Amino acid sequence: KEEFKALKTLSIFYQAGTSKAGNPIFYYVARRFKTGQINGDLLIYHVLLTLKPYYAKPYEIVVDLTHTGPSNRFKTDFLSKWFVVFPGFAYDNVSAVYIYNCNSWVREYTKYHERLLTGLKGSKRLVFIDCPGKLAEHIEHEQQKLPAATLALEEDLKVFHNALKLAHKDTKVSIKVGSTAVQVTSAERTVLGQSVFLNDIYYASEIEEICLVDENQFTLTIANQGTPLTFMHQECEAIVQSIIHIRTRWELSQPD
Repeated sequence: KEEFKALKTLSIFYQAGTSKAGNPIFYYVARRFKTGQINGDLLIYHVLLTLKPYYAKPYEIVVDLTHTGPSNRFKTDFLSKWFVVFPGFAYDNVSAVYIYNCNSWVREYTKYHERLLTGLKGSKRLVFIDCPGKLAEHIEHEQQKLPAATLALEEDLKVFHNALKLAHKDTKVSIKVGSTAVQVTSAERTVLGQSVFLNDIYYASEIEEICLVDENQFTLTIANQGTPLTFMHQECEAIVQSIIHIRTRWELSQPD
């Protein structure tokens, strides 16, 4: 009852705009679903009663994966339930799924649940959006309705190119520093059979420690991630300085 009118207040799923192919567009905002907090069935039902008036005709989905992590995951039994709850034609009438800000965790999630996602592998309907600009090749600018919090991450960025993320295998990344977050963008990585740019987002609020190792290397300790991220770049001094600045700004602003 009253607990269901609450999901519509969360707006994890909302209609907004029309594509350049003349179809209604729907947004799923992954980070707004917290597993264990909302009844899965409720969310699904809300998505159904949102698509009901439209899913007989063609339509498009924008999946905003910005900052999606474990806390936003679909549990195994919930995941598979998504592929059976709808009428067969509702699945068929999706002409495009635009995937925005896919990240390392979702990629891992994709490989862990390889079995249930097999049909999505190499599917032509999944369009991973390289950067915020390429969404226009499918949706008029004035038509784009990503959450404002997603769009905020795209402005006044200090960009450090050609950094190296140190791991079993070192990976080439860009490190971008914005006023509220660090974004670590990776070169083509495989997700569900496609090559895609990943964008890992670390808000100032979750950056627990920053440590300069060498003049060429530093670490970030991220809240609830155990193992520090390690980067290499010739301008580490400056990267670290700008991240400290952002963390400090977040700190000074906290109520008490």
